[PDB]
Amino acid sequence: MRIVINGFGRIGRLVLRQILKRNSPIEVVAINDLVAGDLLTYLFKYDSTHGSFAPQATFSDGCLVMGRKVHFLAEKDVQKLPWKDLDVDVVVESTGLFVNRDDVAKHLDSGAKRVLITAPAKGDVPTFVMGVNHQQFDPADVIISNASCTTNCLAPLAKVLLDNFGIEEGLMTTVHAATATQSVVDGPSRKDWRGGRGAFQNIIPASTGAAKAVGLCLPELKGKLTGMAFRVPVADVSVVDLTVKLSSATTYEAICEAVKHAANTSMKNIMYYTEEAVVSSDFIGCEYSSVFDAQAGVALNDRFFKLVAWYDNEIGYATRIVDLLEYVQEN
Amino acid sequence: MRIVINGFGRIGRLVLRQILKRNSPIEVVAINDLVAGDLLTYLFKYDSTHGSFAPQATFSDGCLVMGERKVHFLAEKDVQKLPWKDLDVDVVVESTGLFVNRDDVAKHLDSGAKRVLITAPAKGDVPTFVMGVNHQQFDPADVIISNASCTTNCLAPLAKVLLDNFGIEEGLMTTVHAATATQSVVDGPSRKDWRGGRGAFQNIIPASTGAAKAVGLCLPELKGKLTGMAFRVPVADVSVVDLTVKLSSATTYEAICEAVKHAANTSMKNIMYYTEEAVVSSDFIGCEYSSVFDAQAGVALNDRFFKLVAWYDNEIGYATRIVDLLEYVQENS
Amino acid sequence: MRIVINGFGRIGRLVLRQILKRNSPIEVVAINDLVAGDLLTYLFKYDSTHGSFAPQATFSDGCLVMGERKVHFLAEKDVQKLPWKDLDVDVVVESTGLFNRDDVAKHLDSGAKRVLITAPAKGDVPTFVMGVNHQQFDPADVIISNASCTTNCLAPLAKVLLDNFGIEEGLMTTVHAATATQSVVDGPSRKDWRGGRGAFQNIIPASTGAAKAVGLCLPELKGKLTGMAFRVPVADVSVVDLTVKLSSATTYEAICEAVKHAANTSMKNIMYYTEEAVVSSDFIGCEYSSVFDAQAGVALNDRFFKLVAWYDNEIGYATRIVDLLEYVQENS
Amino acid sequence: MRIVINGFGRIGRLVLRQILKRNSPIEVVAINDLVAGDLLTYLFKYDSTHGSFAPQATFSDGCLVMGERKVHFLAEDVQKLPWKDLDVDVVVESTGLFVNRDDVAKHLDSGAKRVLITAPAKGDVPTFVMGVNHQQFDPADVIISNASCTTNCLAPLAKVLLDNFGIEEGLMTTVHAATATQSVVDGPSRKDWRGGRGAFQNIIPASTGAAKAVGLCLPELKGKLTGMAFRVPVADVSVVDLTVKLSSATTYEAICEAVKHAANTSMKNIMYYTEEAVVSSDFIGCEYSSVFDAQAGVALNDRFFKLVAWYDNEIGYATRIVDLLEYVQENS
Ligand SMILES: NC(=O)c1ccc[n+]([C@@H]2O[C@H](COP(=O)([O-])OP(=O)(O)OC[C@H]3O[C@@H](n4cnc5c(N)ncnc54)[C@H](O)[C@@H]3O)[C@@H](O)[C@H]2O)c1
Ligand SMILES: NC(=O)c1ccc[n+]([C@@H]2O[C@H](COP(=O)([O-])OP(=O)(O)OC[C@H]3O[C@@H](n4cnc5c(N)ncnc54)[C@H](O)[C@@H]3O)[C@@H](O)[C@H]2O)c1
Ligand SMILES: NC(=O)c1ccc[n+]([C@@H]2O[C@H](COP(=O)([O-])OP(=O)(O)OC[C@H]3O[C@@H](n4cnc5c(N)ncnc54)[C@H](O)[C@@H]3O)[C@@H](O)[C@H]2O)c1
Repeated sequence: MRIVINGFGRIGRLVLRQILKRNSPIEVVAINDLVAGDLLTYLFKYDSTHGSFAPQATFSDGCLVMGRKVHFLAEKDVQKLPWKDLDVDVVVESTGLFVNRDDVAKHLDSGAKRVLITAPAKGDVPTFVMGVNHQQFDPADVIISNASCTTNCLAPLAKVLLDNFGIEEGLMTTVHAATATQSVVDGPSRKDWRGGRGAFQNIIPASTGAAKAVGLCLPELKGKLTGMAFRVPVADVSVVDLTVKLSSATTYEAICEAVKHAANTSMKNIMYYTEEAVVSSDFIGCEYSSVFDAQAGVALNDRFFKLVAWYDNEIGYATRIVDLLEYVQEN
Repeated sequence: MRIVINGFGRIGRLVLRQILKRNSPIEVVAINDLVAGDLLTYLFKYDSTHGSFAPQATFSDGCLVMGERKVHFLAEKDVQKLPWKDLDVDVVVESTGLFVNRDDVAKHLDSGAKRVLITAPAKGDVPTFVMGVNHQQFDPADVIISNASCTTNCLAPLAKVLLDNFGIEEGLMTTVHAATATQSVVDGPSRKDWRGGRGAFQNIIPASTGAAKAVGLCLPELKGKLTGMAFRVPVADVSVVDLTVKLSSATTYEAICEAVKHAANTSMKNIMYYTEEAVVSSDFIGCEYSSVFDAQAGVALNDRFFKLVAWYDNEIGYATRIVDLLEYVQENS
Repeated sequence: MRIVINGFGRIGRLVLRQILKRNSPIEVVAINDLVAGDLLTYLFKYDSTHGSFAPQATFSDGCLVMGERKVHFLAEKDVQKLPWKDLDVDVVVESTGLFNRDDVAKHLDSGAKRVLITAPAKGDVPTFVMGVNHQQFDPADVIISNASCTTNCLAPLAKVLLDNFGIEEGLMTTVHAATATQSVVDGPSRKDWRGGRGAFQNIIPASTGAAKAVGLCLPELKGKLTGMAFRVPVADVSVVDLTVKLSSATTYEAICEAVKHAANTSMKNIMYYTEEAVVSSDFIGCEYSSVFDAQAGVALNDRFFKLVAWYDNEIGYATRIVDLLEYVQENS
Repeated sequence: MRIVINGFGRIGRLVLRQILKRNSPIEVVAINDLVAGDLLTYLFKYDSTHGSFAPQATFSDGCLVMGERKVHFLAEDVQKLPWKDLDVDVVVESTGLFVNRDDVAKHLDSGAKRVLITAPAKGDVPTFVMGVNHQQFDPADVIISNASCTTNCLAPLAKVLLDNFGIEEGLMTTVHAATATQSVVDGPSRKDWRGGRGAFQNIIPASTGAAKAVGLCLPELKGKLTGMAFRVPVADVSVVDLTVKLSSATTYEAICEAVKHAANTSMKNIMYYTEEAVVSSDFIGCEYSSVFDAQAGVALNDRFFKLVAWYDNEIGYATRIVDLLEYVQENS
């Protein structure tokens, strides 16, 4: 399977890393970004959050060399990308700028067979969450979205609850790590004023569509969930706090058993169940979409619960991108 | 009224700061801590969070000298050895964080204090008060009282406004809370909450809180109707309450905003504040309100299920409430 | 004096703040930035580091409105379309961090009387530091530089040392607060790879010209100083660590006395002298260029010393910008 | 060799981690600390800085059980520690409380053969730095010190410089990660007022004796070095900034070549040499004592240089403790 990575940021680089951390047919043929390949190679090899990687990797003549040679490109506009000539099966669209189906289809015009957007999409782009609705994928879907890190944490938990107890209504908060859209010192962020305030000085409220996005993958939950976020000063790992009213009376123990059973069966490699006294740093490098924290949750009564689920918003999501690439593509 | 401050920490020092900032008639006779007065004076004058204060203050002859105020320093870890009889102490501000059971705190009364105000939730038959919510329930017979927690002081005024206007069926609260002195700079042991010892500025840290049940203490109509939890995160001050509430009456988000705004203009004056600005935690450093409703941050699922957001400076807002409660006790005992 | 502010970032906003905190005869007539005025007004009023300011300020009628002060917001990217002629602009405060004298002269082409660059300049730009060489300013200098925060901290101390003891050689480190050029998580920084690594996860080495730049305002020190920086996870306040070999034998105590006397006299309101157990947060809002930390320094012998001087790299520098503006207004 | 760990903090736990990581013949027979063993086991298995370790490890019957390793947990006053019953060859003294020789000798009174203090000591305690002077260890040395993290970073660099060029004088700064002596919010620290100010809000000046301890390990350098520290808001990894006046003229490149050569030969596994654009987080888990940062340093002239060397003050130091224990095991 021949892929390119457009946008070599946190997600693009860690997608490459996670590809290298498994046995996979994926062939990464090119990387496109706005800076030179020697700097991109440096950022791939040295990671403040996830530590060093690929010590033998080198840059030479615009190629990332690992044994594997990946072309580096630095071409601002899609019409100029050589996807036909590179025989590209999938573009990993990870710049964070192209979420419109019109902007992203220009990857297909320049010769790519499929595009995977590493973010919520604008418009009705088919959106998949592994372990929740990925079996709805149709080969005719030439532009697809892997949703957000937060939706990938919430949707599996919501599915377990829907399948065992029913959901009447839910309101989610994610206490979320700082991300590249934020600023080191107070600065302007036109489309999110709060998001420009100093990222490590502040708890910063943010809007999020991740809870509503669960209705895209679990149609029964459309209109039944919404939420918000607080951005906080950690560099990685986030947590979903789901306040949910269930459709039937249950106990906290029954919820734990339902989640533990799903993690052992239908949610294997997607959800994990823990009773340990965990904190955010314990999930750095965690590849699960959703880690249910049994000790942290609380029950008000037999229908009203507050549940806690962790996610490495960088590595868990990058791993899911790779899982979706392997699932959708042929050969 | 003659008070002493036992434990000259974040809360003890900022209680003194707020006493001085309103030129209060309270007499701070003595300060007790585990270290000498020169170091304590240094900490009172220089504050990483709230800036320098009282530049003319000096440590002199074992006292803190600030104008006409001269406060004796003590360094006696044992409550049974404190000279409260000899100092004619009306109220001990108990802010060490070590004495939480009512019988531990009563030791101050054995050593000669007339009354104790614990700057924290207490266990046992301790009345717990929140200014603007139930403080007029104070009785001169209450010789040991609690000002609850910072979080309870943020949630209870909001909970009262909702109860009075719409009714509350059930509520589940989270507080995203600043790191505090119970935490550690690097991974270390915390006997009562293992997670709480993990490096404070490396982690989002789940924690238990009793603030939701305590609202049921201040507002008996809400007994059994609220619970919640906390996440400690890497900021040095200011915290936020995230209240997911099912109301008894159908309403709109805008009507909730108007109810809070009206309360902040009337029955909750100086306790709750209402904003529509694009605020972040640092905007509340030095904020003296108990609860600042963040109108733009909240979300509505439907006409009865809402997520409401309220900020609090867990240091300065709470310290200001301590001074408010002290002056109230002074006027009603 | 009629000024405009080009670039409303940390420096631009805090220069406006300091002008207003000292209710100065400088008249601020316009702000140019490529962000809308409602957001810029928000950032001016709410500051994570320095607290809220000007609560009565509003964005209204395309202006920043504060009492009788009304400031036009502009969003003009080409320096020739700037209406400095019609606005009768005496000084452009150039604080974008993007503008090499050839580019900056175009402000005068569009009608401004003089330009003040809030950073080190390349080319034939006079460089001034208040309290060290700001009297070299000549009305014929239509483009001038206020140097860097770090140069404004090091040069006053260096002048006191040169005048009392002489300097043979010095090597400086500044342990510097994070700045807007840095990144929240690992990202690319073309001319400074380390500078793109997560700002609050790392101690980050950086190059600095501040020490060599001290030779501009103190020619006696040309070739005698260099240095480097470590960027660390604080949002503001930085500290100079100067290892210096002096030209005569002295004691640490005598160095403290030279600095204290200068802070009481020729360096008044420029340098400050403390013996308190200070830490960086104690200088948030500090307006001095350089605060000598008497307790922190060490002496190896009678000629070789390590001296420590603090500076609020935001507020101290902004205050020096305002001071230089007022000096330029009184002698122009 | 049978050892116990007194004080199961950052150093104590990571010493145990490094023993297990290299499947070492050292036998850890007991751990003493002031908290229960299930909490200590949790802290050993989950580490915010260095990640999880020993997933199969468990607390059982008052012991830490890891395979065949069964480590007694104690929670005890040095007077009643059961070193006689445990047949203890070495106490790893890692509490940070016992630094003077007579306090530490109470370990020998309670039955231990030898004590290794994981800190600079007070009194006639021989101090060793692996790769610098550890072969001076004598079996008669029943109380020894491994110096500090900082000394283990500075001394190898200083030895390379001394052997190749000579050192006339040096002033060192370490920009140091926050440690367990510091506080989350402003609190009292009797022996260091600045050290109690909020650790992640501040750059915090601190005293250090590491430069003078290098004179202990390299007597040729006694009196020629001193220095200071800044504590800054990172949870691990520190850097030495050494301003040095060498006795012979050289070039920066020749310094780089001398260090690179030492790292390949006499300092193998002690010093590392890099030319990469590194930042502090790149050294989390680094086991070397001193990592020379070739790109970061600067030269004023052919005798006066600023050299930069990194160290994981937790893991590098812990690894050196294990190295010294194995050396003592082979020479006692
Ligand atoms: N970081 C997370 O936790 C996370 C989680 C889930 C989803 N995502 C999504 O992944 C996407 C990328 O996020 P990120 O965290 O990697 O951000 P990032 O800023 O780290 O990465 C973006 C990269 O793309 C490059 N780029 C920008 N414009 C470009 C262009 N025109 N052409 C090519 N390259 C360009 C940037 O220089 C940068 O290297 C976003 O859409 C984000 O919403 C991120
Ligand atoms: N920080 C907040 O946000 C906050 C808010 C509300 C309530 N409180 C509560 O107030 C109390 C104090 O909290 P803090 O944050 O100020 O803690 P702190 O650690 O800052 O202050 C405690 C002080 O007590 C001193 N002390 C300890 N043992 C002592 C003893 N035996 N005798 C005398 N002094 C002693 C310590 O040296 C320290 O100065 C706790 O009960 C805490 O729960 C704190
Ligand atoms: N952290 C570093 O970077 C570093 C580096 C080199 C050397 N050191 C030195 O190593 C020593 C330990 O430092 P640390 O960082 O591990 O500190 P720490 O605080 O993390 O560890 C000390 C441990 O000892 C325990 N303890 C306290 N009093 C005790 C007693 N009387 N009996 C038994 N156990 C007791 C504490 O509960 C704690 O777990 C200190 O001398 C320190 O200077 C630290």
